[PDB]
Amino acid sequence: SFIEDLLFNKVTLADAGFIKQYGDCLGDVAARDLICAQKFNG
Repeated sequence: SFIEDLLFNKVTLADAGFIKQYGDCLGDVAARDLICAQKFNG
């Protein structure tokens, strides 16, 4: 899908497997809410 690349380009040096634990999905850090906005790409 289109969205998968934009997701990758955010976590490029931050890593999505770290963000899964370190982002509780408050949504103040709107940038890092991409694991819950696109529901972890699935």
